[PDB]
Amino acid sequence: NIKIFSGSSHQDLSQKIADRLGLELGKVVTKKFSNQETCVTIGESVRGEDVYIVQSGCGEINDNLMELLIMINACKIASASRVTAVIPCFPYARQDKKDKSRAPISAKLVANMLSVAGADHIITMDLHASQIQGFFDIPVDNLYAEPAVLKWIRENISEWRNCTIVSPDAGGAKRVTSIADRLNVDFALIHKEDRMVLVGDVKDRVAILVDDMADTCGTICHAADKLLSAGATRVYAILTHGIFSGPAISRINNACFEAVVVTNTIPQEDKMKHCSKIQVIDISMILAEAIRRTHNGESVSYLF
Amino acid sequence: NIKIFSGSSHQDLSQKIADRLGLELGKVVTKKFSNQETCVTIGESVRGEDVYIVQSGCGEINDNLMELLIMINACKIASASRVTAVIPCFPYARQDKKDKSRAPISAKLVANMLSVAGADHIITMDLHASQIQGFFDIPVDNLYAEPAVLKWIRENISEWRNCTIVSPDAGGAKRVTSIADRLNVDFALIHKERKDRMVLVGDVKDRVAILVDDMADTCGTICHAADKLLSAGATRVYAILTHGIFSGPAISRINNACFEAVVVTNTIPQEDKMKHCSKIQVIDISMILAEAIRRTHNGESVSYLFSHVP
Amino acid sequence: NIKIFSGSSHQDLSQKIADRLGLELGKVVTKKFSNQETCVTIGESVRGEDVYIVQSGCGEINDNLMELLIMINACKIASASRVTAVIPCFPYARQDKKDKSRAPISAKLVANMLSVAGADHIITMDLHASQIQGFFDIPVDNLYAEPAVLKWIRENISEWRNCTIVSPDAGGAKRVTSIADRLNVDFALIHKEDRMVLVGDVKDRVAILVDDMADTCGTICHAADKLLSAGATRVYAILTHGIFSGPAISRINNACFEAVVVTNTIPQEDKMKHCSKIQVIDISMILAEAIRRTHNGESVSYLF
Amino acid sequence: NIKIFSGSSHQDLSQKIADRLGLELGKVVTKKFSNQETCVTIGESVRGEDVYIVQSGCGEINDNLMELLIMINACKIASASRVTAVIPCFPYARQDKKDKSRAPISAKLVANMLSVAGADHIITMDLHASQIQGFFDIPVDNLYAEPAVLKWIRENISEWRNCTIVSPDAGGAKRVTSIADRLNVDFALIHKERKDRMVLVGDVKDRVAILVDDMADTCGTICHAADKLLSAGATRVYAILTHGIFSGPAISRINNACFEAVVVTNTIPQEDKMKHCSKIQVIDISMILAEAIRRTHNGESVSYLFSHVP
Amino acid sequence: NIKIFSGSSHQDLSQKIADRLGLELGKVVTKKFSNQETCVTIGESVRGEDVYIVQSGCGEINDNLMELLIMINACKIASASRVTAVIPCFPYARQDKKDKSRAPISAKLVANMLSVAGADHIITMDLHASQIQGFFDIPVDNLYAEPAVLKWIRENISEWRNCTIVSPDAGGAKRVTSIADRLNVDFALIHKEDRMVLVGDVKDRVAILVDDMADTCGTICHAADKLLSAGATRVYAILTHGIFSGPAISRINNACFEAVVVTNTIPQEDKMKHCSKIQVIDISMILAEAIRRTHNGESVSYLF
Amino acid sequence: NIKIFSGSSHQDLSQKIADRLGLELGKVVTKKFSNQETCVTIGESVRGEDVYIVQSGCGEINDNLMELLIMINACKIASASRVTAVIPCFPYARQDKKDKSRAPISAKLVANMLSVAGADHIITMDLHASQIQGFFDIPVDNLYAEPAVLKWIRENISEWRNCTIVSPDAGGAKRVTSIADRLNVDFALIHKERKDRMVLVGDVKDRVAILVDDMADTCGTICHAADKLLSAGATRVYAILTHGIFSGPAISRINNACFEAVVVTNTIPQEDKMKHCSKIQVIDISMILAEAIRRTHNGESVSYLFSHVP
Repeated sequence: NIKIFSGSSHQDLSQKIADRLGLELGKVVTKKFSNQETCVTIGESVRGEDVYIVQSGCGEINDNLMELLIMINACKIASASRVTAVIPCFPYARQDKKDKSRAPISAKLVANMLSVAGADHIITMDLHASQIQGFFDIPVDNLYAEPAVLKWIRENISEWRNCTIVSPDAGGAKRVTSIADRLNVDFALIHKEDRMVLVGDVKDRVAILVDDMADTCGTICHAADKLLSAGATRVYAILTHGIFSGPAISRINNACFEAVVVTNTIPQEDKMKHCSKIQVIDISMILAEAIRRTHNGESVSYLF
Repeated sequence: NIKIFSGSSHQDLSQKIADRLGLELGKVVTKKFSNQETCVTIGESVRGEDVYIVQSGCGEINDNLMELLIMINACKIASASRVTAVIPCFPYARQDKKDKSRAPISAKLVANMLSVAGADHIITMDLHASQIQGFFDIPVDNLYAEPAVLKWIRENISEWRNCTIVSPDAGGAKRVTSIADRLNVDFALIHKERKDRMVLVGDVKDRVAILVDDMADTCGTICHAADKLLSAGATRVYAILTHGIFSGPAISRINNACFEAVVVTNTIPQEDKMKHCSKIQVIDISMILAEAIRRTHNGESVSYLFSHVP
Repeated sequence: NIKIFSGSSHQDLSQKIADRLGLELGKVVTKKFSNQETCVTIGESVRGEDVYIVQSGCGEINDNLMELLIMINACKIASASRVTAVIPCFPYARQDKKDKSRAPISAKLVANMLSVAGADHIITMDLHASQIQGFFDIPVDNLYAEPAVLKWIRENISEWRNCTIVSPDAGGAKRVTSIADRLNVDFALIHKEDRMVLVGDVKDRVAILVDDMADTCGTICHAADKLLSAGATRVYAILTHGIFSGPAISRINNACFEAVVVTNTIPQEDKMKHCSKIQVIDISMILAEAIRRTHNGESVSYLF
Repeated sequence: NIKIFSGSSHQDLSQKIADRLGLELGKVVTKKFSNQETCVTIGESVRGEDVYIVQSGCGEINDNLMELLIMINACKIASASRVTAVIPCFPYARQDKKDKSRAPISAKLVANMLSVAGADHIITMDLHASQIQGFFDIPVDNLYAEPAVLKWIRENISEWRNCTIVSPDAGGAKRVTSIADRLNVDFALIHKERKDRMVLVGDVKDRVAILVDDMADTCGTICHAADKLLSAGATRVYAILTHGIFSGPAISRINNACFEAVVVTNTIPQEDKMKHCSKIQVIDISMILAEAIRRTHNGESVSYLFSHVP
Repeated sequence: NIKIFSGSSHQDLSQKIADRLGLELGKVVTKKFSNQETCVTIGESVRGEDVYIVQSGCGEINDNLMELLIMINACKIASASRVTAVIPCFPYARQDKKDKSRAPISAKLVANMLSVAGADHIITMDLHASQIQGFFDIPVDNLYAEPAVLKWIRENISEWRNCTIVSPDAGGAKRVTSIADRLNVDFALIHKEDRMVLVGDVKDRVAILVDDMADTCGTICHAADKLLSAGATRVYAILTHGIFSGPAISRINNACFEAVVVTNTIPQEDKMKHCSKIQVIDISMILAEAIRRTHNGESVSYLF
Repeated sequence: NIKIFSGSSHQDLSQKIADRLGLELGKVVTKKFSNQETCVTIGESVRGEDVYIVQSGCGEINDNLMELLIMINACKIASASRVTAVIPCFPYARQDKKDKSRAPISAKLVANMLSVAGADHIITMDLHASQIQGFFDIPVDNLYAEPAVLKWIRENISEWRNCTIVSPDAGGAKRVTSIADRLNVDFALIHKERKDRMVLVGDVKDRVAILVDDMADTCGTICHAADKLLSAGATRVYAILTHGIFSGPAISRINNACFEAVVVTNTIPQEDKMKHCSKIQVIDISMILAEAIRRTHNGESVSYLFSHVP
């Protein structure tokens, strides 16, 4: 009944999921033509099957998005009973408002695209905005790394009981204040005027920077600077989604980060070799369980 | 080509918007039936016209919403060329997300109902979350009162060069900072750690502190923020809200609270609330709205109003 | 699998339904904020469940309609298998045509609204117009009170065998002539020119006024007048939907109605205390059975 | 900007409507293939034009319907600015409800097919049920022949001040009463209690009786109503129908029936049926239709025609 | 669970299907009113049933199309679980492109119509164009007569091993070259300049004309001429869909066709009496099996 | 009213189309983020304008597609009166059918994505299958390079009166014949019977042979067709393609192949490929595209361009 398919060569996360469910990933022929067009074809009958497509990681987002849409379609016109897009890291999630410009609302495009391509359900993790669930008309199950982060903090930061959870920017206030609350410790916040202002006490205490995403690590590196200048004992950076493109990896080592935690919503094995302070939290049991429960009609809200 | 209609009988804002465009409100026979059903009937041809329906400030939100939808539907099947909803205060806006709960995204529902009833355009003001623009597939012009607020501050708060722009919650951070940076002043941020206390970040000592939020309902939060701000060395406290809801004990909570003044736009009618509250000052947003309609209809840039008070 | 939720505090009808099916109504937190906004949240997992929301009665129709739409939505994005709106009394059912004006077709609005909010199916009773079923694209099961009315007439009106079933207005012709037929007795009809014209024989015989709805009872009171003037022995008024707002209750006692039957599609317990000629027909076994059969794939057309 | 096209070759009404607007029918190459498939091909640019397709009275309803849809689809993908269907007689209208049965709502289906094929507007006449306007989400201008009927009565029936306007069924009650009240005359109502008799309510004694229905198909009902009316003391009987279908034995049933006259609009072509039937008189509804198109295109009030024969 | 309904009186094909599945065709009342309107009503409860409507054959295509749409609708608002339109011969399939004119794309109209009327799935045979599957958003299972044709050719044409599969027009190139390939024999092609040009060798060998459709048989008759002129030993004509309207039947006998094969996607029993060279291939086991497999969640792609 | 925007920075075709209409390309801030996400931001009001977005020839199809969609979406919510996609070469066109496989109809998907992102019109050139026009419900103007190709042949191939127009595959038959008939010359057709040989039908002996296909990607097919054609007595071989893709070893395969010349339109930028390939000649299709936009906007017949090179 249930059938798990993967996206790009990124096959690690989808393989870890298929394991926890006692399945083999479905057979698919997936490639690019010489002239850049994505070519996919399902290697088995999916008729009347509850079908999961776990988004791929070969960096190239437009390539990954299209191959996702093509698989979702492939499956829909081949009479799969239901198709869930499993997108730990929601593409274009940061382009969710105009922001006073004549810019597009790209997350609403992507959302539309996933739906018209035929997705019946979405399973994602830590949406850059909670209102992105409102971009769809189909059910979205938005998972949190929150508990997996807390566990780690407690289990890895000796002084956590008197640490400060700091946000990279002004928009992150809500996310850090919740983590500050569950732990019962101080929060603070940074804001690029440039010059970086910090509000809240971080003197003589551990300072964990929490952000949902890192991309160039420009803001997150600087943030760590400023946190030293304001006399934080040590500075950690916890990012649910670790994208680390461009100069990121070298900017990280170069910074004072005691460590930089990520989830494996994005493949990290390559960047680890080039960065020793990186550590991963496995999110495959969280996605596997959300798949098993989405299938069975059992609750998912627990995992939250 | 242009035609403006009001909802209900809270017609002040409607009529001011119409005055400023040189127009009379369109004729509407609108009443509530014995069983609470709303009735509407366009007292005039709207065939091939560019129609605007302005959302009423009566108070009863579900009544008010049904009426808006009904007039939209009324005009569409009457062959209006285009129907715009002018909803200065967006209903169910504070309901834009699931919040770890098994709860509706009421705003996306309302978004949806506005769409199917036949709206082509929306013109709203200071959406509780910008992301609500993504709840539609039609265009949305989301206006800001920021410019007006800045103008109000500059011209009424002597110390505005040395003040502190404050968020009464964690969600409102970008909004304050954005004003802070423009006036080239400091910002502070109040977080409440529920049961049942509030924590302040950012220096407010010996400064004037201005509470800025997008909307104030019962005013339980802001009153407690006026106290915490004073406790932390604030010379005095201002509260500026774009949407003046002031339901339940709000008016009481305000007359008691240590606010120097509470300012609100007229996105929701205040005239009555003022009579019981001498702290309340009112920014007139009909010049913003009218101009937005005027531009919408002509094909002129509305973006001009995002930073520049007409 | 099946789950019944209620609307407003009106909890009597939905409780009667849940009983006949051997269920407890689902847990929900339903209220109004100080500033009039409806706030609902489902108190249990509805994932993969056939979900019934029985419309509420706290008079205020826009309040009741919205809380209905919000529950239908709540349920849809929480991955309920199917959501049926159970609306004995269809809101705005009288606003189903323009009627030569620039008026809205409100029943088509509401219909659209129920569908976009996510209803998969509608179970209703005595639609003010049969063509309101054509306002949807989803299945509608429209139930009749017809048989429950006939039974009552026969069982309560000694002279029924030679009575006359009269209509309040010209539009009711079809509904009364069917009831006149099943019983094999005379029909007649009234029409406000005002002055009220009556066509058809009512001299020396019982005269039962049948209408689908009563609101102020202005037309129905007058109708009874005229029926006396034309020498009806006694005058009954049978209304499937008893709304009785405004002066209705006092207009009723004040009138010669031997009695005024209603169904309990609307709560009547409060108006009964203020009106002794009122009697109710319980429609909960009809709605309960339509729910059980809609669930099971068994026929509903019988109940008709 | 305006362009009018006809369906099939029943082009009288089409051509009269075009004459009255000062236009020639657009060029259409329309034929039926060997296997019964319909072909259409717009013999001219319609790019950015305000197109009207008038529904043909050929007779074969499914043929006729497909053709209408095809021309609509043909014009839409050809970038017509707007496509209006002018369907004087709405197909499958008598199929607007389920009627306690497991039957289709064919009218809502047709409604749906008209929509997806790309119609933006409908202009129809005397919908069997007004509620069919709720089968669309696009605008519908539903025209009445009432005004014309009133005008026909006044000027041809000497006793119209003392007559009785009759419904041949229970469904047609509002329609008669509405005419009754306007002419300030009495109304009667015939109900048939199937097997197999008819029952009359309302005095018709020593009065002229006018049967008014929206459409007459085989005329089995109306003929039996002419007899029952005469039986109940009617001086004489008129039958007025907005849609003259007259299929099967209708023409026979009519020449035999005790009608003084049978009147019908030309919403469906009668010229041929007339030759075999000298009782048939024909109200010309092309001035109504043309005016409705003319207003539609200009942005003028169509409602003017609901009570006032142009 | 499964329920098969038929279209017009054409009841042979649908009866053959219902047999192979061990079912009786569903009860339906289907007629035309005196004024040409199609009147249908389902004679049984279809609630929660997987419903198949096998398109009818009473020649009149607009009549057949509408009665199809009406049945699909009837079923949808009566709460059938799923409705599959079974359309061996897709109506208006030749009107699938503009072709440089301001002509409609009728196959896209019909496709839209089937979908809005409520079809969830389509089972068809030899679509005039494969891209007609792209006219829908619902699954389409397009079956081939290809294998049934090959079998017949091999089993009926002694010299087939050295025969030539010829196409009537230039557009048929793809269809004939595939049949030429599976058999490993020559193909050729004809094209009306009129004067008919033939490309490819047909001298001294059997020449089978393959087309998806025949209508007047004007092109197919002429084609056979030309094939004689170019010295084909014998000429067969294989048409998946045999419509044969107008002068066709007389044009066929009058031509040199050794024989003219068809499928029974259209009723042929009447034209056989008037044409002895006609032979039919039964496609009912192919449609019956596609129905049984579409129901069961078992593969259909095999049949291909 | 009219406004033209380019995608990416492959702005030659865009700029030529704009030059020919007397317009400057609209202002666009378009860049790729660090994580490969595309950004777009319309540097100017498009409110109530008739906008055209021209598809870029960068190369990376999924990048290019996302960008197009994004600009479409960007303009729609910015209240553009109408948004047209001008996609000289339609992405995923060769993916229009299932081909007996469990494969996507990528073209119908792309069709769908173009629709939901908010396109009102498409203007494309030589769709791989005409049937792709049926993947939309909006209008599509599908242009032909046939006229230009005919004009190129007539004026560069001396023997064009005696030549043979060839299809490199079975699918391309109608396309060649259509050119064959117009020039009143013969046609031939190459079929490949995969593993691994090609079979020719139609006399090419002692004639000039012109390979005509709609697109050429790696050129593996056409090179092998140049050889087979020469083998079968062709004086010499021309290859004409409307869409010059030339990826992978194409440029190599071409310099080696016995083509007298390879011709392509500039639907995809060739300037760079030319420098490495002296066989490549380039038909300029911006006069066709501009004219198509010019007509689209005015309401003039585009069909004029289907047979007549402006």
